[PDB]
Amino acid sequence: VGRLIYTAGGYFRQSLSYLEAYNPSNGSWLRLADLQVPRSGLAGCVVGGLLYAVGGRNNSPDGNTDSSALDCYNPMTNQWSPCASMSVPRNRIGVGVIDGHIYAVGGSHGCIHHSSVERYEPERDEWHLVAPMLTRRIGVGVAVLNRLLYAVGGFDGTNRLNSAECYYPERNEWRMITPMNTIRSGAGVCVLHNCIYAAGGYDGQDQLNSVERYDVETETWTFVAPMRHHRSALGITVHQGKIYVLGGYDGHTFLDSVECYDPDSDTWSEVTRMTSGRSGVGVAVTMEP
Ligand SMILES: O=C(COc1ccccc1)NC1CCCCC1
Repeated sequence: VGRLIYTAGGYFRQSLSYLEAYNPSNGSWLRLADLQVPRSGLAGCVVGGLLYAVGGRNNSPDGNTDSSALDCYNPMTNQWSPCASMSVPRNRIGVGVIDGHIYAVGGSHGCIHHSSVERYEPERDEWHLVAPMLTRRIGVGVAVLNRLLYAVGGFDGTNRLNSAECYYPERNEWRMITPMNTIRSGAGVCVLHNCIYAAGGYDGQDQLNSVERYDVETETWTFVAPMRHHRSALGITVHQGKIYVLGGYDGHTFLDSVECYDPDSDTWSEVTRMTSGRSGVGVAVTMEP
């Protein structure tokens, strides 16, 4: 009991500093302490009950600055604290957590498209580079299942990608997995039961409502019910066995829609609206303040 869906940052006209938390048990939203620096294209994650905001870019009136930052929000204090910065700025980053360690994957720095990957140790407040991916990927979706890290889709600067790869920590090695059926960058990628889901994104021509899932045993990708709304640069998380997608861009509107996927019925429903439409958020779940 008591867990909220936290959304940090995002983009609407400029990068945003908002931190807001949704309570699925009562439909309420809380506005919490703003990020110290506005950021879009970031990722969120949780370790030890603390919320982390990783990477991104500050698109502001005065400039566009890619972020190497890691910042930590403690729901007990409603305060953000800086942590050690990454080796490199990473906008349009993907993040996953393995056994209490944060992996920062890919992303962009100016015209540079990273294949590099680094790992944060919260107790030591240190980052260290690990093996790079086999592919340069920005707008990459990342998720962790069974202590293996998956990097899904993205953009290498020339083509959006249907490819995906898996990192095996004990060997510090990446291997390609079966590619998705659809090219996607800026998809929401998460884990639910024994599958990696890729929802939405941009294929180079259109924002997508399709959703497909990779079964890590059978190595297949299967489409599930599509979302009601096409969206790229959406936030995603999982809570109590359901997927939540937040915001994004549909080619017309920065969406405020939050949809929820029930795997038992293979259906999506609209569960709430964010307080304002935005794309490029970071999202994670932890205890309420
Ligand atoms: O939301 C963002 C930044 O975060 C992104 C995250 C993943 C992929 C792409 C971007 N930029 C918006 C600019 C205006 C057009 C819609 C995307």
